[PDB]
Amino acid sequence: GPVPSDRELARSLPGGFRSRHARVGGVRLHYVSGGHGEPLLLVPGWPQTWWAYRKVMPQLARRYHVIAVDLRGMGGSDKPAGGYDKKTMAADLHALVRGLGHRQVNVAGHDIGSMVAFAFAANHPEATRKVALLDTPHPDQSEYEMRILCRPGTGTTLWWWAFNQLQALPEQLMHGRMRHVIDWLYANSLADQSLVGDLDRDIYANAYNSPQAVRAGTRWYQACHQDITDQAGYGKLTMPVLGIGGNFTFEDLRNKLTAQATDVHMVRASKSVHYLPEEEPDVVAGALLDFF
Amino acid sequence: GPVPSDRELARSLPGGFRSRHARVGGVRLHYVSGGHGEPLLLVPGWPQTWWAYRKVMPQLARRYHVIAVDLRGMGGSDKPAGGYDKKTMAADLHALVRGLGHRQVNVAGHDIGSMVAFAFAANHPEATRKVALLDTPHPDQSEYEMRILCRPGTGTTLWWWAFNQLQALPEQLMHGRMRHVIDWLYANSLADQSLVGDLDRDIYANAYNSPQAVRAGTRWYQACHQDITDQAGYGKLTMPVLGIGGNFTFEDLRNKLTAQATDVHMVRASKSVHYLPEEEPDVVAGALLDFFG
Repeated sequence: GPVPSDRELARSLPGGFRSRHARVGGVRLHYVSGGHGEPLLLVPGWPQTWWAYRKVMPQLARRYHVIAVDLRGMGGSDKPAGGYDKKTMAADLHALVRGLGHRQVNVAGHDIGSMVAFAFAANHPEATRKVALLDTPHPDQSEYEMRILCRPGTGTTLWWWAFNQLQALPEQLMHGRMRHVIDWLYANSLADQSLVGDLDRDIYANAYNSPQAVRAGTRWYQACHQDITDQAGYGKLTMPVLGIGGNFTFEDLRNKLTAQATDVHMVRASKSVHYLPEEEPDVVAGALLDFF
Repeated sequence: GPVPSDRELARSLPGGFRSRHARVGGVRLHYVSGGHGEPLLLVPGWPQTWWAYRKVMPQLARRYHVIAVDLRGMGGSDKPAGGYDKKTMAADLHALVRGLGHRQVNVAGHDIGSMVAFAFAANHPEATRKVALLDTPHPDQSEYEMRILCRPGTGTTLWWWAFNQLQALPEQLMHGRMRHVIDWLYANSLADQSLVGDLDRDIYANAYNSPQAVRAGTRWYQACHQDITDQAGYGKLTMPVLGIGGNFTFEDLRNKLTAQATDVHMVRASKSVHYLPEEEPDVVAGALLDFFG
């Protein structure tokens, strides 16, 4: 294999992490676990894998039994025909956590995995002790306001939200070429490119390089409409909510969370654009320790 | 594998088209010309070439001297580092046409070539007899209202307006794979996929498949900010204007042209989505003969 196995990757981590599999509801999920304490669930997003949490999992494993998943269609997990709406994927994680003997877990999600961490606290509040959302708010009616074009100074367009809606074309252009996508996303994100080295980038690209791997990733975005339907319907969250926002998304994230939760805390990752676990593992790790 | 050359392609048409070149402002343009009559300039868009006009050139050639170009950055034309705003590309065509001894020309364009057509009239009204615009209006403030996401029942998103803004990534993903891009666009426009055959699709892919060819293509889209600015300085067009719109862009095309010009005629291509000269050749060709008269 072009990159090491998740098995080898897990063991490279300080300390005592182990790569594993579990079948739930017909879908085999991959995850990496270790550390001792109350359970803490880490959910990554696109186009990443559990390996996105490599920088913080050690410090977090000191206080919690860390469980870093690959969502369905992500990396080492099964890549089924459907079920990529955020609700269904939170259900998978529900079954997974209970199947491992926990009635309640701390949750933390990033990007797509943040939408999933929100749909987890929304649909299974009993099984959610505290919830942390890194950067990315759950889809709502405001996704329809995203513009194709930004006036030159204004910001950055999330072009992949449009591109990932397409059938066939994404896998046709991106299969075997995800390293370039990953390189583009980091060139418009990181203050320092060496924050995510060549090998780590290749680990992500290998997870996504096959045509079925690219297609599954897109399913996450194609379920945007559904996710938006489902969001209107959710009651407010009662359990403690943590929102960590970068410079790009902090106040949008604060606006939405305070409108969707009664007990909210906000932290600003002042040196990060999007990839908080990789960009500021220091701040993220500490924030989640304090919060939990 | 390889496709026919532009000289071969031009000679395959009825009747009398020759494949040519002219150096203007140091930039070398490829074009195909033929026929007899008043000069008719024909400008294509992304990701096509002059060959997009194959179905309508023979009819038009019976009445006009047809000059069907490849824009700066397109097909057989040079691909310099800059100059991809519509005003500069219009100047190119203005230098070309005048250098061929034509003080005034009829002009029709499509897609990106429609923006160029419009820019040509806006910057050189003395050199523009009349102008026709197929489907695509010139960039203005409304481009900043286009949405990344449409609701399920709603019209189609122009995802490539966003994608082609990018540096480096588009070459990296599309080089060698342009046939797929072209198939997606036709899958989402043609009523019947045989309206544009395999060989014609490969003719476009080949022109666009190199990293530099893709990069050039995106330059047309990246110049949108500049084009929008330039448009805010343009006075209304007073020469005769013809807008030919697809079935789902007609209303938008009309409202924008009647706001930007004073003498407008509209034709609806009501079996077409976007590639008008390929989807309704006889409607296009007819609308142009009647309007250039």
